[PDB]
Amino acid sequence: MPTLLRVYIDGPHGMGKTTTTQLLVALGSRDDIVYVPEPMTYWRVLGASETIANIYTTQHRLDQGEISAGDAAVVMTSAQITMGMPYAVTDAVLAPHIGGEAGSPPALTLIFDRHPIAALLCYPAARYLMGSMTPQAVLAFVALIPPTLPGTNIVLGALPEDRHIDRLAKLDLAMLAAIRRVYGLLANTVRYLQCGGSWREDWGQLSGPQSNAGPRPHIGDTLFTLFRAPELLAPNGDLYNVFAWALDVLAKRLRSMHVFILDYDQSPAGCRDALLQLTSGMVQTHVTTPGSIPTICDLARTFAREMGE
Amino acid sequence: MPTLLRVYIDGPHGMGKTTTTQLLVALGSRDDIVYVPEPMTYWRVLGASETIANIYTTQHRLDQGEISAGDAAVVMTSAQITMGMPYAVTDAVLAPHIGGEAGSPPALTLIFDRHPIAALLCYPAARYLMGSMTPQAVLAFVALIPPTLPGTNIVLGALPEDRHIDRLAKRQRPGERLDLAMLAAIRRVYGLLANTVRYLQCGGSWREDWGQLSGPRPHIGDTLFTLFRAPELLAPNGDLYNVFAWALDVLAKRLRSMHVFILDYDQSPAGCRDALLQLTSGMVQTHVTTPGSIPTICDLARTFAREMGE
Amino acid sequence: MPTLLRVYIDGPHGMGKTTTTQLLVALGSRDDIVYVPEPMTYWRVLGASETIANIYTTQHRLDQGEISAGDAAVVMTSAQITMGMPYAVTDAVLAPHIGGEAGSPPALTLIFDRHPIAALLCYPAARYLMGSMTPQAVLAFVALIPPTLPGTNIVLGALPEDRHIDRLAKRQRPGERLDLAMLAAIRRVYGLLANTVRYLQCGGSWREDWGQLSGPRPHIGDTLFTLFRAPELLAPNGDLYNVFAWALDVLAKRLRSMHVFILDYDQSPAGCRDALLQLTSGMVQTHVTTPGSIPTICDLARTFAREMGE
Amino acid sequence: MPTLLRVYIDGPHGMGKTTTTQLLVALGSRDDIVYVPEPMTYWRVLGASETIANIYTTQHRLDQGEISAGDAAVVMTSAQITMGMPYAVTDAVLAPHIGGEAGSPPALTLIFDRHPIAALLCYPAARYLMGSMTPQAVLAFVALIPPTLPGTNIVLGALPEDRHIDRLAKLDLAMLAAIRRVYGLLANTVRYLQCGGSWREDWGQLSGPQSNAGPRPHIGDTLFTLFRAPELLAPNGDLYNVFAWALDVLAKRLRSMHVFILDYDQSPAGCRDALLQLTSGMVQTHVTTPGSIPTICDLARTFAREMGE
Ligand SMILES: Cc1c(C[C@@]2(C)C(=O)NC(=O)N[C@H]2CO)[nH]c(=O)[nH]c1=O
Ligand SMILES: Cc1c(C[C@@]2(C)C(=O)NC(=O)N[C@H]2CO)[nH]c(=O)[nH]c1=O
Ligand SMILES: Cc1c(C[C@@]2(C)C(=O)NC(=O)N[C@H]2CO)[nH]c(=O)[nH]c1=O
Ligand SMILES: Cc1c(C[C@@]2(C)C(=O)NC(=O)N[C@H]2CO)[nH]c(=O)[nH]c1=O
Repeated sequence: MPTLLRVYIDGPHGMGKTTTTQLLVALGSRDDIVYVPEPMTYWRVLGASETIANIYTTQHRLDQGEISAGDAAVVMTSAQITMGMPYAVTDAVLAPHIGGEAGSPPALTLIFDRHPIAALLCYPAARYLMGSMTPQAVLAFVALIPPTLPGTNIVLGALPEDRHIDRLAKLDLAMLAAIRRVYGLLANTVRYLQCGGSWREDWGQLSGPQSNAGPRPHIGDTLFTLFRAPELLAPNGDLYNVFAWALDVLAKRLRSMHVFILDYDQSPAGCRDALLQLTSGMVQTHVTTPGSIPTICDLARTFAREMGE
Repeated sequence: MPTLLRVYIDGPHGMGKTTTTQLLVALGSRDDIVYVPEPMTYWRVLGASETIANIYTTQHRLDQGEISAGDAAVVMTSAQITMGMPYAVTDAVLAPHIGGEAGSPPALTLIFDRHPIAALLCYPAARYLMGSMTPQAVLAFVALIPPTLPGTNIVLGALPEDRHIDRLAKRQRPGERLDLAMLAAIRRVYGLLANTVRYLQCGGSWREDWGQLSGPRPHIGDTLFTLFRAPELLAPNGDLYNVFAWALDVLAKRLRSMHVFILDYDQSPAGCRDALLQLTSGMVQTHVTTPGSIPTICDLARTFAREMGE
Repeated sequence: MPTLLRVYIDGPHGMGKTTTTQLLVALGSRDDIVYVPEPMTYWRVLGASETIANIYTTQHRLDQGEISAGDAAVVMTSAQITMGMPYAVTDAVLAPHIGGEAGSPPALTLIFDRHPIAALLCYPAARYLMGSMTPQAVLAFVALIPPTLPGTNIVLGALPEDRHIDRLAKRQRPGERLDLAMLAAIRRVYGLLANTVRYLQCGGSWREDWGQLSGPRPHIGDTLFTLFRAPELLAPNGDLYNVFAWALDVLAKRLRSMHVFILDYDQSPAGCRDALLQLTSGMVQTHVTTPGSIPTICDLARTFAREMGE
Repeated sequence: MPTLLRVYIDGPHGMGKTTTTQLLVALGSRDDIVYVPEPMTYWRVLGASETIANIYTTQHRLDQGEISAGDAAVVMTSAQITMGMPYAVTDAVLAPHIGGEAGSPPALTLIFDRHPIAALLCYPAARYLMGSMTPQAVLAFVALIPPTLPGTNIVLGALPEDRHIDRLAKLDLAMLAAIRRVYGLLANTVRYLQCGGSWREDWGQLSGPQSNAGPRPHIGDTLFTLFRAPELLAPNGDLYNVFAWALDVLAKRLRSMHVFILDYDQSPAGCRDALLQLTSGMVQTHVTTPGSIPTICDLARTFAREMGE
């Protein structure tokens, strides 16, 4: 069978991800690499009207004291469903075509602009740090993350805050800090779990980044520490089982992924060549049937056409 | 490896004289049959404050013209995320323990109070019919329905509308409003769900029959697919956008492999208990992956009950 | 046009405490439910002399080595032509009156004692497992199964083997021999029938899975298709001849559209009566083609009963 | 949609049918006309061993007094199942591809060597006249005749008995008489039914050929008169309902067919040109889907390859 390489570029916005991906796609041939872009059309028109403007207005409202936290949470939560639709439906129809892992060329390389966890975990968690989402809602999205398909290669970004801020300024600094923290925690969470970390075993250590390198991080530097809020705990100090189960799901989903860090503090061509090198050691997978390749290509192109602008 | 029998009691609420959870308690006294009751504590306290009350209030305010359709949709979409949480979390931890089918008694019989599709498909669809949810939000929830595992036995109820209205009027839950439009909506969605599984099991191809909506198995007009002919999902030339067509493909794939059993609720609680148990004879059983899969499930069910069921 | 509900009681014989026809008589006292009983008169007199006796004698003689396998096959094939006649004739005159489906009470509920597949598929297949029929004759009968019309509801029974043996030992019919090998054979065929409908309704493609016989749905090894891997149907290179592959395509097409309901017979006649009626709630109903289709059916059933049922 | 022409050549053996059909097929192009031949391989090897030799031996046995009538009937009946298998399975898989009637060129013409009624009605009835089959068994086969697909054109043959006998002799004369009578009755039965004949209305007229031309025949000259045997009647003189229903099926199945008579008392080329002319006024049908034509061709060719020698 032919082999497939799926790469999800993710992490905080404004680091140079779209440019980098586009430069990568440009090097290859027409048919050996397809790009599933940002589904901006879905977020502005197809799924709802101006979902991103709606999200930023709500935050300002709450920040301003124009609305309550409960109201902000209802909006963010409802908006996140719209936000993650494209990522989720794409994963669901892609799923049946993915076979077992092969080994770190591929007949087809699929580069995605973000992964379902961006919408079902990362933004929700960042909004929770911003006060516009409750931890329970975050765990509700966590519980819906689809089973992690084999060969799930995720590329996160590293960019100095000053360089990031400098760049991002053509401005919610809090949201930028919250999103960077969440993605930093996410990288440690993968390492922690692949280094044999058990959140249940280390829960009590809570009180008061490298995704595939370095020593086992402390649970305090992973995503689990966001979920020790009073709302989730009982009168005895510990967390409720529903939420503890959500944490298990989180552990199961992140556990099998292969995450890589891409230094964006370089020129566009440098980033592209850094990403290229990073793809060498990524896990590829076989496809279920002979006709999977063509179908995956058509699926990606149709997504780009209909949803990416 | 031992065998497991999963039975999800579902359908429009308020059909039996006793609740699904009360019926469940009656059956969960054999040692070979454990239940996963309604997570009421989560809906009223844990996940948020009085979520069922919020839902019915919101619908009522929409109907009275006090709030906009978009305002209701935001509340209802967010409310459904909270409502399905326990089901989604239950499915995800139980999934790895479910093996392949066995054939046509089982070591353990797990009986649930609803399946993830009620909070991810059925309730949202009903709210779409009530004007309180967008069809795009409904397909977004459909896109997140967990893969259908082997041995997914779903019991839906049969009950004449007037008897349903009557029986529902006697158990008005905390914050619930007796709404005949919603009862019609929810009963229709479940009837369409039943027809859809049949349609799909009999060869039905939604893409091939789509044209029949605008001009042996049920007609596509009598399945859940008719609901998604909504104008919000169509491009200027009337074609369904591909995003939504993919959600329908997912819907088709998730439903087709489910085994639907119809329970006649027009009888007494005792009768509904016998009936249900009789129905188990034609249900599909699966094998469990590990030797210690029985106990994990039992504890899951016990812990769930203890914590979320009162 | 009024609606009709057809219910075919089938499965391995000797499961309920009362016969299928006796149960039928009990239900045929409402004016909205007519029955088509067992055509015993045809089998013992009309069509030929004591056909059931001939069958069991023949099997017994085969087992004792008094007659050849080919001699038994000739008798058994001819005997099955006679056994299914009434069912085939019933289907063909009733067919033109059956219209398309209605949806998920009916004007008339027609309850039959067996469906053409028992005499055209199930019994012959069992006899193939008993060495008294060739697999080619079984596929020849399968090739003549009338097209499956809409609303084909088939009730099959569930009953633990020892209880089945016990209950069957108390009603030994005229000329019948209590054969445990045949009971195993017939019970297996019906279990495989049930699995086959499921297999097919869930996506199953016999041609695509055929390779698995020699090296979510039931494995093809647990469906009726495994029976036809018999060496008599294969060419020198192991491929199934096309004649037979076409018979399997027909089998696939006839079964897939049937709706199977499992009835637990491990209870009393009264219980089996309630159960059956409860089961009607999830059965598929159809419309009739003409306004005078109700009466024709009633008279058919009445005339049938009167003449062939004692 | 493309149109299809199905023609079933049938009638008594030895009239010049195979030759005629072969000459017909020869005139057309490769792909516009396919021939579904006699499935001799199935009858001699695939379905059973020497089914025809077995049938002729049994008749001789009974004629000789070596076996009883009951024994002969069990054999003939069992043999007929084998005999009609190929015709029946072919009709069953062909069925889904046949659309509604069009009008008396076609994209594809299918010429069959016999129709299911040969095995499910005609031979059984002829064996009943020969005493080797019971009338009840005959009606059991009649009850299994598949629904008559639209565009069912059947061509029967006409040949003087002396010419037929002369020809057939390189010898069961009784069987030849019985088969000719049965096919003669069959032609009248179609005419009778298409002229508004009702067997139930005329049953009492019993006591003591043109298929698409002439006046309404008397029931006494149709197939219904074979079924007034004592075995089928009750003590009150009339027939039993089971059998009466079988007669209805017979009436329903034959009613919609379009039967033609082909004079075989001519030279091979004459027969071919007579058959050609006869196909001009035959009913064609549409096919359900675009790909039906190719599939029907493959089905016919595969039948010819595997079953016709
Ligand atoms: C993915 C995602 C984003 C991220 C997006 C949608 C956002 O903020 N703005 C935009 O221009 N594109 C992306 C940034 O790369 N934002 C959000 O609120 N929820 C989400 O789920
Ligand atoms: C499952 C479900 C219900 C069903 C529930 C939560 C309902 O409304 N009221 C109640 O107290 N318990 C159940 C009835 O079976 N309702 C709803 O709005 N969305 C859902 O997703
Ligand atoms: C239907 C059927 C039966 C079933 C019957 C005829 C059986 O064997 N004995 C009896 O007296 N009535 C039925 C039992 O339900 N048996 C058989 O050999 N071939 C068939 O085709
Ligand atoms: C079709 C048929 C025949 C007819 C056939 C099979 C026969 O007799 N001999 C043979 O050489 N080919 C045919 C004659 O055209 N004979 C029979 O006994 N039963 C049947 O059903």
